[PDB]
Amino acid sequence: KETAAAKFERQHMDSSTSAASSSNYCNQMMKSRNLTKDRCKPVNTFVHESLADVQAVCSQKNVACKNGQTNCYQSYSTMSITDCRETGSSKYPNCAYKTTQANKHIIVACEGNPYVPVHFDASV
Repeated sequence: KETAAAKFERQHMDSSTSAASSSNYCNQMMKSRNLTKDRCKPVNTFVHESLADVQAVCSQKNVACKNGQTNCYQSYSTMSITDCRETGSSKYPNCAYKTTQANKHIIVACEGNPYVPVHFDASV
Protein backbone atom coordinates (compact mmCIF):
# COMPACT_ATOMS: atom_id res chain seq x y z
CA LYS A 1 0.00 0.00 0.00
CA GLU A 2 1.71 3.12 -1.28
CA THR A 3 1.53 6.27 0.87
CA ALA A 4 1.77 9.85 -0.43
CA ALA A 5 5.35 10.04 0.87
CA ALA A 6 6.29 6.69 -0.85
CA LYS A 7 4.70 7.79 -4.12
CA PHE A 8 6.71 11.06 -4.10
CA GLU A 9 9.95 9.02 -3.58
CA ARG A 10 9.21 6.48 -6.36
CA GLN A 11 8.18 9.27 -8.81
CA HIS A 12 10.86 11.91 -8.04
CA MET A 13 13.98 10.58 -6.30
CA ASP A 14 17.14 9.54 -8.08
CA SER A 15 19.93 9.75 -5.59
CA SER A 16 21.93 7.11 -7.47
CA THR A 17 23.03 9.47 -10.29
CA SER A 18 24.37 12.97 -9.82
CA ALA A 19 22.90 14.05 -13.13
CA ALA A 20 21.42 12.69 -16.32
CA SER A 21 23.96 12.47 -19.16
CA SER A 22 22.02 10.44 -21.65
CA SER A 23 19.21 11.69 -23.84
CA ASN A 24 17.62 8.31 -23.06
CA TYR A 25 17.52 8.89 -19.26
CA CYS A 26 13.82 9.83 -19.14
CA ASN A 27 12.75 6.99 -21.36
CA GLN A 28 14.35 4.55 -19.04
CA MET A 29 13.41 6.06 -15.69
CA MET A 30 9.83 6.73 -16.63
CA LYS A 31 9.36 3.10 -17.41
CA SER A 32 11.34 1.75 -14.40
CA ARG A 33 9.46 3.88 -11.94
CA ASN A 34 6.04 2.62 -13.11
CA LEU A 35 4.99 5.95 -14.67
CA THR A 36 3.75 4.71 -18.00
CA LYS A 37 0.86 2.39 -16.99
CA ASP A 38 -2.43 2.98 -18.89
CA ARG A 39 -1.14 6.38 -20.12
CA CYS A 40 2.16 8.14 -20.50
CA LYS A 41 2.73 10.48 -17.55
CA PRO A 42 3.18 13.80 -19.47
CA VAL A 43 5.69 15.56 -17.26
CA ASN A 44 7.83 14.42 -14.37
CA THR A 45 10.90 15.67 -12.51
CA PHE A 46 13.72 13.56 -10.97
CA VAL A 47 15.88 15.00 -8.18
CA HIS A 48 19.57 13.96 -7.93
CA GLU A 49 20.12 14.65 -4.21
CA SER A 50 19.97 12.61 -1.04
CA LEU A 51 16.60 11.77 0.40
CA ALA A 52 17.57 13.55 3.66
CA ASP A 53 18.52 16.70 1.68
CA VAL A 54 15.21 16.79 -0.14
CA GLN A 55 13.26 16.13 3.12
CA ALA A 56 15.10 19.08 4.72
CA VAL A 57 13.35 21.37 2.16
CA CYS A 58 10.22 21.03 4.33
CA SER A 59 11.83 23.45 6.86
CA GLN A 60 13.19 25.81 4.23
CA LYS A 61 11.60 28.80 2.47
CA ASN A 62 7.83 28.76 2.89
CA VAL A 63 6.06 29.74 -0.37
CA ALA A 64 2.58 29.51 -1.82
CA CYS A 65 1.78 26.39 -3.80
CA LYS A 66 0.57 26.75 -7.35
CA ASN A 67 -2.88 25.75 -6.17
CA GLY A 68 -2.98 28.62 -3.61
CA GLN A 69 -2.07 26.40 -0.62
CA THR A 70 0.41 27.54 1.94
CA ASN A 71 2.20 24.26 2.63
CA CYS A 72 4.84 24.66 -0.03
CA TYR A 73 8.56 25.05 0.56
CA GLN A 74 11.34 26.11 -1.74
CA SER A 75 14.92 24.93 -1.45
CA TYR A 76 17.29 27.76 -0.58
CA SER A 77 19.81 26.33 -3.11
CA THR A 78 19.48 25.02 -6.63
CA MET A 79 19.52 21.25 -6.82
CA SER A 80 20.44 18.77 -9.55
CA ILE A 81 17.23 18.01 -11.50
CA THR A 82 16.06 16.25 -14.58
CA ASP A 83 12.92 17.22 -16.35
CA CYS A 84 11.06 14.58 -18.41
CA ARG A 85 8.47 15.79 -20.84
CA GLU A 86 6.52 13.73 -23.32
CA THR A 87 7.55 14.44 -26.93
CA GLY A 88 5.25 15.46 -29.79
CA SER A 89 5.57 11.90 -31.22
CA SER A 90 5.01 9.96 -27.97
CA LYS A 91 2.19 7.48 -28.34
CA TYR A 92 1.15 5.02 -25.63
CA PRO A 93 2.29 2.30 -25.19
CA ASN A 94 5.34 3.75 -26.89
CA CYS A 95 5.97 6.53 -24.40
CA ALA A 96 8.74 8.96 -25.49
CA TYR A 97 10.39 11.68 -23.42
CA LYS A 98 12.70 14.58 -23.82
CA THR A 99 15.37 14.70 -21.14
CA THR A 100 16.45 18.08 -19.77
CA GLN A 101 19.15 18.39 -17.11
CA ALA A 102 19.55 21.56 -14.97
CA ASN A 103 20.20 23.08 -11.57
CA LYS A 104 17.04 24.61 -10.17
CA HIS A 105 15.50 25.30 -6.79
CA ILE A 106 12.72 22.85 -6.11
CA ILE A 107 9.27 23.59 -4.64
CA VAL A 108 7.52 20.73 -2.78
CA ALA A 109 4.33 20.46 -0.78
CA CYS A 110 4.88 18.97 2.68
CA GLU A 111 2.51 17.04 4.97
CA GLY A 112 2.19 14.74 7.92
CA ASN A 113 4.34 13.69 10.73
CA PRO A 114 7.11 13.43 10.06
CA TYR A 115 6.59 16.45 7.78
CA VAL A 116 7.80 15.32 4.46
CA PRO A 117 7.39 16.09 0.76
CA VAL A 118 4.28 14.57 -0.75
CA HIS A 119 4.08 16.47 -4.03
CA PHE A 120 6.41 18.07 -6.56
CA ASP A 121 5.06 21.59 -7.17
CA ALA A 122 7.57 23.33 -9.38
CA SER A 123 11.13 24.20 -10.18
CA VAL A 124 12.51 27.72 -10.37
